[PDB]
Amino acid sequence: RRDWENPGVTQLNRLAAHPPFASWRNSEEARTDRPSQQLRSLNGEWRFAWFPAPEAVPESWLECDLPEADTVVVPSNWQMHGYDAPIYTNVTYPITVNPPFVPTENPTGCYSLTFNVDESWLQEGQTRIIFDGVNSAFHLWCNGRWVGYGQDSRLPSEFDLSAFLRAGENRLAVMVLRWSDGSYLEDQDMWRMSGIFRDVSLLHKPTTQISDFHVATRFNDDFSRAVLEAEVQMCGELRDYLRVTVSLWQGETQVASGTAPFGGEIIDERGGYADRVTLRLNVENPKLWSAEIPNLYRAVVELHTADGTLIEAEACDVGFREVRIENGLLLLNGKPLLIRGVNRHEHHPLHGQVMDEQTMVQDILLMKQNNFNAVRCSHYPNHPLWYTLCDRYGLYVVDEANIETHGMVPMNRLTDDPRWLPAMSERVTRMVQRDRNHPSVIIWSLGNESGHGANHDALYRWIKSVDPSRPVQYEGGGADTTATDIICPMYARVDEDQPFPAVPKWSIKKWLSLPGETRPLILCEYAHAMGNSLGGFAKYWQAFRQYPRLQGGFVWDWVDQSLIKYDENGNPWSAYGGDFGDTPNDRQFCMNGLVFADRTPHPALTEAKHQQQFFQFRLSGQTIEVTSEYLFRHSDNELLHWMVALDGKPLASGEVPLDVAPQGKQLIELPELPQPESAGQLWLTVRVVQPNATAWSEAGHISAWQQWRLAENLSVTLPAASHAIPHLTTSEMDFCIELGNKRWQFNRQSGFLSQMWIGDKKQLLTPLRDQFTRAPLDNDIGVSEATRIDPNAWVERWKAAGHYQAEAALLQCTADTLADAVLITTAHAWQHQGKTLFISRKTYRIDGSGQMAITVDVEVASDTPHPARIGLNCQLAQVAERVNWLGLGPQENYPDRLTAACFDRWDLPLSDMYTPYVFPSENGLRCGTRELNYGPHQWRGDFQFNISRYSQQQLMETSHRHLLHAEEGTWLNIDGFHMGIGGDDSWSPSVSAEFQLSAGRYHYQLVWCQK
Amino acid sequence: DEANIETHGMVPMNRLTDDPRWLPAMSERVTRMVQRDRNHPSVIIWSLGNESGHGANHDALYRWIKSVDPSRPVQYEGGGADTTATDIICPMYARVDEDQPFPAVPKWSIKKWLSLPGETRPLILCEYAHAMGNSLGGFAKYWQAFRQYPRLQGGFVWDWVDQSLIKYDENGNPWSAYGGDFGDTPNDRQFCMNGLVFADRTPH
Amino acid sequence: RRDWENPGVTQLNRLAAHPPFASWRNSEEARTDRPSQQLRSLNGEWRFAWFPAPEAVPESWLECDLPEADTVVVPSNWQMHGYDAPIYTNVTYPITVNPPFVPTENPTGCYSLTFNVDESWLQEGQTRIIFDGVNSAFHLWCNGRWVGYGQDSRLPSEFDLSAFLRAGENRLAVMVLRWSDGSYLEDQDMWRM
Ligand SMILES: *[C@@H]1C[C@@H](O)[C@@H](O)[C@@H](CO)O1
Ligand SMILES: *[C@@H]1C[C@@H](O)[C@@H](O)[C@@H](CO)O1
Ligand SMILES: [Mg+2]
Ligand SMILES: [Mg+2]
Ligand SMILES: [Mg+2]
Ligand SMILES: [Mg+2]
Ligand code: NA
Ligand code: NA
Ligand code: NA
Ligand code: NA
Ligand code: NA
Ligand code: NA
Repeated sequence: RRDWENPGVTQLNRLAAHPPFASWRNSEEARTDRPSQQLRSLNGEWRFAWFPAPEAVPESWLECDLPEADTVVVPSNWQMHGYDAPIYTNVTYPITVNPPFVPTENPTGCYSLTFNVDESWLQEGQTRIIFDGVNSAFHLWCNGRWVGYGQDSRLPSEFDLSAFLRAGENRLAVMVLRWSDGSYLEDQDMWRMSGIFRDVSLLHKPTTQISDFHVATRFNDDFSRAVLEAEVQMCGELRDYLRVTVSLWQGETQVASGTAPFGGEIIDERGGYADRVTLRLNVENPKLWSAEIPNLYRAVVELHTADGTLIEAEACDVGFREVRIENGLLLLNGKPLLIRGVNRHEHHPLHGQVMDEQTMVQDILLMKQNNFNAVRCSHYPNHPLWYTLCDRYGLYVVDEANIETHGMVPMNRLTDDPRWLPAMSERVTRMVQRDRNHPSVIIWSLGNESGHGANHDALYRWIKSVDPSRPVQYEGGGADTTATDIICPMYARVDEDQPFPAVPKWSIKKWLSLPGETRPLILCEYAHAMGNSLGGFAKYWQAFRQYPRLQGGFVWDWVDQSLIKYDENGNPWSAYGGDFGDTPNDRQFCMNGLVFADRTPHPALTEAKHQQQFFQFRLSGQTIEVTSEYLFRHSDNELLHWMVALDGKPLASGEVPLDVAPQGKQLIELPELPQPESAGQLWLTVRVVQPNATAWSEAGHISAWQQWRLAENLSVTLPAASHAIPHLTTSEMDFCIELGNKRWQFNRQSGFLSQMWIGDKKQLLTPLRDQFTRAPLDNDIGVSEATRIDPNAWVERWKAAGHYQAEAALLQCTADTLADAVLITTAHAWQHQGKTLFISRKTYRIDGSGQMAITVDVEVASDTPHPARIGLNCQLAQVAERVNWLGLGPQENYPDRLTAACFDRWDLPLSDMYTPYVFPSENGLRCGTRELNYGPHQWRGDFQFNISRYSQQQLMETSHRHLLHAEEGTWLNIDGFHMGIGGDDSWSPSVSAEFQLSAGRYHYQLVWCQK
Repeated sequence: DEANIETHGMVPMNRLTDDPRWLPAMSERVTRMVQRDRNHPSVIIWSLGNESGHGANHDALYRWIKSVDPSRPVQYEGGGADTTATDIICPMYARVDEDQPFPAVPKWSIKKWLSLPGETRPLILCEYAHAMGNSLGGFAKYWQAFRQYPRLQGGFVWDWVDQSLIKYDENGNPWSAYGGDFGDTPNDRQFCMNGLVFADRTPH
Repeated sequence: RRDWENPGVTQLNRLAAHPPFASWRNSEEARTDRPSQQLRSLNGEWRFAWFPAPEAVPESWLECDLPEADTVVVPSNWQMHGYDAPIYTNVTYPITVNPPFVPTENPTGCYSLTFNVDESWLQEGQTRIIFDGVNSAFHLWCNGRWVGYGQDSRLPSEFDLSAFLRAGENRLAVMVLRWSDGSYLEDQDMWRM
């Protein structure tokens, strides 16, 4: 049969999909959501053997364990146990595109289990097995007898074992195929693995049972009244004595309850459903569910007899909320949302695609703590627990069918084909059938990157028809097709259009008002966070707040998909595409998250948190106007804290509880600001602090901040009389300046400061030289490959221009003595292939005080590509424990990604000044710095810097962080100007014009002195 | 041109058509027809089938066609004759002046049906003037209404030819037989004979 | 497999649907809609045998004519040849309502045909068989080897026989089921044949 190469056969003997069941036989346990004796986990130790193809599997295996098999933990992805290599390919299918066929060599996972079954489960009722996740297709045998077949690696497949089991010891046999016709619809950009990777369980239901139930909540005009409607279906023999009671609870209080026999209303000429019944419960003043306040009730549905004998009970958490699109806006409980979303894959650096509650909770808490309120299940239905958690913790969820055919050419080749309709359909219908009762799901998604085909329009309608309660969305085919209620592009820019033919990405602002367009636009993906990215994030936040119909988006994405590998010494390191011998592969493209695989945040996360703050501020005079962006709750767990500091030195501060209604404003007058004695700039910082712990945060949690410069007092204070005069020593080859026990040497042929001594201690390992390039970022690189250059990428433009190859030719090097100083003057050209790319002119004024004042003026040929930076660099001989500075921090920050950073006095261990991106590149910059301290040195001015043990050269020659080695001394990069990092997407130039170094002529000044 | 989908015998009528598990089988009966017949100019309208209630599978299917072949309207009478799965109000047996307010699926007078609040589609009966036996009494009343009302655009009489079959007597002479004449049970006797013409084409 | 009791399986190995074709190798003929030598009719006399259930069908049939068979015209409805009764039921299903199951006594019509294929058809190209109407489901074999399966008694079911015929005499065997899960979608007010 090769059922695995036939999309017309997606399963055999599989039971209907339904909401989460547990078959409680006690109503209070169902009420309390306690573990059910009728629902058992078979997770644990199973038997496993790997085969190269289904054909190589021995018949024997069906009746008995293969000696050669191993004992392994289930759930798991067999690649994570080393049986075979996980593959990381983005768009290109990991198998030849020749649908519906798959390779003859098809890795086969044979799992088996010997377990007990109680007679009580067999003497009556129905016993079924549930495979929550099997990637990608499988055959099931029970006690050597064939049961059935299942496809769709992202939804549970259930089978009735009733007739196959026997009291006592039983044997399950599971043959899992790595590739199947289903893989054609599973082309998501992530690691390609296989196995039984989600839960395995046994569920017992009575023969007369609840076979399905739908819970709906509808409201009056101002949501002060609701009707809970519960449609219940049964299976088994109908009898007049059967009844269904549905009861609604608010904690221990029973809110409402309705009982009725089966027999629904007339549907058509043939009657109604004798096997269903709809209970209707009235609820006054329901407590509404929202990401802000996730209030839930509990619905308990009891199947029982007229005398009161309980047969069984099913149950769910219910959130009272209404989702609707009205007048072009997506409303929740009647208010327009502002989605602070993120896409999130099910990924664990050690367990691969196996999800545990701990990691789930970890993610949800970080998310909330970081001001996210929404999540998109990229790109398949999630492990069941995910929904319980979102319901309870409060996240708006986009549930998405497991459908992605990116690999086809054109992309809708399979989706526009009626022969793939059925397969696609089940991916949609079974998702709905499973998740329809979770309040956290507020939107349905047709899947991802499958172009736009007719099957999509058909599927869009089915849903709208069966569940009018949630909008349907879908990005394929241009993001605004007839298959979507929401304009939901991926990587559309704020202001700049990308008019691709057939599927342009318009500026979002512009897309809204295209002729005839009226829908809401919420990006399904934006601000691609690969490496040192998120450049321009604020720009999205500013347009979302200004335009009502711009309702947010989903950042791409939450966590890097890196895998843990171990070196010969047994140490672990983070691996990406190709690191397993997988080819072809897409290397680092699997690492696009705000947090590392291990949950440690990337610097970008803080930028996200600050822009997604729910409190907005304005300052006027001594007045601070705080506006709440909450739609439902009052600022009941917030205090505003403020502080005024002169150049990092605290002058005053204070606190005020916030008491602002959702969308309201609150004015706070600051007390008169005592004048200040001394030059410097006053800065006002405010912080929103939650005094009390919550289900998602700890007491003290800071939820928002903002700063403003206040008055500045310029220094006009004339220095002071130098106790000494520096001496100049002129030689053939060098200009030397000596002052006290300090010495500086400027080489005459190079034109650079090559050595500086403190006493007899040399301070430099490499001379102080201009620097115009940076170890390319992921964004600079784009998709360019040595194997296939992308001439338009930033890195390729710089290469080709000779930026990395350009060498300093000296034009001038003079020394002059002034009244109290020695002045060195130098001029250097950087050329390549006869073209002058940059010209740097400087002065070094060393004075009586030992301060070295450096002035830098640079010219950039207009026709050369704009450089990554314009700074100086050097390798210091010393290494120091801390880095102290006066400027923006404390975390890494770049021009287009510095909003979250605060101007203040920061002090960190040197290592915190390096950002360990898996794929190394320029990193650790801090901008707007007025003073930098390292060891005995201090640099003063208005610059950008990074300090670390790694040169830019090493960084750029190194592809994996674990392979970096600290060099001798400390590498210091001090930039007058640095280019923005971009990130609108990571495969095409994305740095906004305003962040390019295009002025042509640049000036900066610096003071290097000892402390 | 109508898909080969009729599940009249289910209780309620849309038991299968509202069942996703049945969406695939159904889809192929709809998509295969279109793929085959979409180039015939004579086909001016697509039909989703007959007497299978109104199910979500119908809405889905309706949309598919709308998408793939916008050159022709889609009609379907199940579940009320005016659901979201039909471009045309296409009841069977609705009367001219007389309403038949059955629950869930009333059969309004045709004239009245067109102006129900919010209604704007054209109305063309998928079935009317049941010609069984000595029938067609009140035929002119439909024509009078179709001519006077722009949106009453006609209908399809039920039906063309008696489904009677030939049998031989002991003498070998032929005779017209209907339901039950073959030992078939249960059967619906003469209900299979409702044509304007006899099984050999002679006119009634 | 009991393919006829599973709405999840409506065909096996069937070719995509498409508008009428004739593969003319002459453009003037195509213009005038003249008969095409590439489109051959198999209509006429076939061998048919009737059974009460698919289980009653003997294996022998697959490779060899049943001496017990009759010669009958095709196309036809077997009720009209007297092998069984046609049923006139309006609304009530002629079979017990228990989707997607059907009765175990299920009239089975075993059609076969021996016919010739010229080498020319086999040296190059593709040879398909087209069944325009088969009520209500069937399995097809060619030269004793299984080819495919199909349902929907009112659309053409097509299969590639390219890899199964040989120059000269060939044998088709078609097992036709009266009732199938497709019968659930075929409850029209008319004779059940
Ligand atoms: C959006 C779709 C997602 O699966 C990723 O491919 C992302 C790019 O890294 O784009
Ligand atoms: C409309 C449907 C058709 O097939 C017949 O049942 C007719 C009455 O004879 O009504
Ligand atoms: Mg398959
Ligand atoms: Mg993709
Ligand atoms: Mg079937
Ligand atoms: Mg009927
Ligand atoms: Na907005
Ligand atoms: Na990616
Ligand atoms: Na407060
Ligand atoms: Na690198
Ligand atoms: Na008219
Ligand atoms: Na009739």
